[PDB]
Amino acid sequence: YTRVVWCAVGPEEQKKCQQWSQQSGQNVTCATASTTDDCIVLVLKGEADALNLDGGYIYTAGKCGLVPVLAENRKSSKHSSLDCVLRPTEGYLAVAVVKKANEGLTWNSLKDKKSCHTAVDRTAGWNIPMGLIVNQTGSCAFDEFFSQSCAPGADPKSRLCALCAGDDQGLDKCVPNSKEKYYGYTGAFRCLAEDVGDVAFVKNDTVWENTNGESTADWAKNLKREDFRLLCLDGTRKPVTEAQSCHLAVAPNHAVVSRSDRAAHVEQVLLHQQALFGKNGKNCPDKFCLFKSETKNLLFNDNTECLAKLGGRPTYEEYLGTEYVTAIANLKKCSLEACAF
Ligand SMILES: *[C@@H]1O[C@H](CO)[C@@H](O[C@@H]2O[C@H](CO)[C@@H](O[C@@H]3O[C@H](CO)[C@@H](O[C@@H]4O[C@H](CO)[C@@H](O[C@H]5O[C@H](CO)[C@@H](O[C@@H]6O[C@H](CO)[C@@H](O)[C@H](O)[C@@H]6O)[C@H](O)[C@@H]5O)[C@H](O)[C@@H]4O)[C@H](O)[C@@H]3O)[C@H](O)[C@H]2NC(C)=O)[C@H](O)[C@H]1NC(C)=O
Ligand SMILES: *[C@@H]1O[C@H](CO)[C@@H](O[C@@H]2O[C@H](CO)[C@@H](O[C@H]3O[C@H](CO[C@H]4O[C@H](CO)[C@@H](O)[C@H](O)[C@@H]4O)[C@@H](O[C@@H]4O[C@H](CO)[C@@H](O)[C@H](O)[C@@H]4O)[C@H](O)[C@@H]3O)[C@H](O)[C@H]2NC(C)=O)[C@H](O)[C@H]1NC(C)=O
Ligand SMILES: *[C@@H]1O[C@H](CO)[C@@H](O[C@@H]2O[C@H](CO)[C@@H](O)[C@H](O)[C@H]2NC(C)=O)[C@H](O)[C@H]1NC(C)=O
Ligand SMILES: OC[C@H]1O[C@H](O)[C@H](O)[C@@H](O)[C@@H]1O
Ligand SMILES: [Fe+3]
Ligand SMILES: [Zn+2]
Ligand SMILES: [Zn+2]
Repeated sequence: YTRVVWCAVGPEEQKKCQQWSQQSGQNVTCATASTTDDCIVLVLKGEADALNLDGGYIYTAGKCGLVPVLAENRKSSKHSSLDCVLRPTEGYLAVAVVKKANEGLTWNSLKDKKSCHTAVDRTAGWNIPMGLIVNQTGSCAFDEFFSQSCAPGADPKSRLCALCAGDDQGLDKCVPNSKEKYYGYTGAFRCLAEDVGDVAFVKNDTVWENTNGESTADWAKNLKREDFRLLCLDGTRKPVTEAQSCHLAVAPNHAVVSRSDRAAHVEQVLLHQQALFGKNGKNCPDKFCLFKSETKNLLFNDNTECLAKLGGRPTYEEYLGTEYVTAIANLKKCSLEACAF
């Protein structure tokens, strides 16, 4: 009945889950997979219960029957009275970021540049930006637009993996899990910060979180915001402060998914679990925090205040919204009702 097998992607996430599992008295247990796609398979098979997922993977998962349960919620300034759990989710701002010194570089001079993506099939990293780029260009040749990239999940032998580093040993080049140096929001941003790339497709929170002494991490301590710039679709360039008026799209929050025959029970264990290890949780600061991993967004983005109830008991199409659901479907014409397993 009341035991949840969570699916960790990669070895860094397995160690946070094991610790979570240590402190939960087996209320949560951990399966492990190499890539998000594999984890979705494990949950389909019933060998794992649930996992937190970027909107891009939620669309894959959805075609395969999986259902969103709870969603991540960050610090908000509208909806002050409402408790985090009952508070509506705001989404997040996909942005294209560049280095200020890289003068001249505009959304209209991206062709043949170098790019940093979070991973293939994710929202801010891949689907919005590449979606705009296929539309604007009239061609599915997205593999020929940037000269070199790090798009974790693309063919290791391809130009789309050229700029990825792999792990400390140089192994696992381009793998779509935290072992890649330039995987996910932080890695894609680092990718630009180290001047490995000309542009990084991350979200707004990422720039702020890793700049102005916020990360303390070796590669990020000396980073200042004012050395960065966003690329608007109006061909302009703005400071990281004008995010609301210079973004590519608003992205539906990452959410936990499960099989629907389990959602009721996944939902219950987790609400309890967060009362214990969440932002103001009984045993967070002292013993263990579910929502902290030191700029590494492991299992959950470090900016999650809490996971929140959904309300409108929404399906996956409704959760992602008809706007975004069309964006992906158009883009998948390039690579029409499926379940890719
Ligand atoms: C892109 O992503 C960035 C990073 O994620 C994000 O920046 C982050 O924003 C959040 C909030 O959205 C910041 O957190 C906040 O920081 C402050 C200061 O350290 C914290 O302290 C205060 O918290 C108060 C309690 O919530 C807050 O009250 C708020 O509510 C009151 C009343 O409801 C209201 O206050 C107003 O004050 C007026 C002046 O006297 C007064 O006349 C008026 O009547 C009014 O009541 C405001 O609504 C207020 O927001 C205080 O205002 C303080 O904020 C606070 O708890 C919270 O922790 C993050 O620090 C920040 N990240 C970084 C790295 O700085 C960007 O904003 C994102 N960009 C976009 C476009 O979304
Ligand atoms: C890449 O490029 C493709 C090709 O253009 C693009 O796909 C297209 O996206 C469009 C926008 O997302 C789609 O148009 C949509 O809007 C209409 C209108 O409905 C909306 O407007 C009304 C009034 O303003 C609102 O009240 C309503 O809430 C909607 O927001 C949609 O169809 C409408 O449906 C309503 C139902 O209430 C009817 O009453 C209307 O008469 C009308 O039929 C439509 O379903 C779209 O959501 C367009 O459909 C879509 N084209 C194709 C072939 O799929 C991608 O979005 C681009 N991608 C990226 C990344 O930009
Ligand atoms: C594992 O989960 C169970 C279910 O919530 C917890 O046992 C309940 O905990 C609450 C709070 O202590 C009690 O009020 C209930 O009486 C307990 N029993 C039930 C309802 O079965 C337990 O606390 C969790 N264990 C850990 C270590 O997190
Ligand atoms: O406008 C963006 C919105 O898109 C979707 O409906 C999401 O479910 C919601 O979190 C987000 O606020
Ligand atoms: Fe995302
Ligand atoms: Zn907008
Ligand atoms: Zn509905």
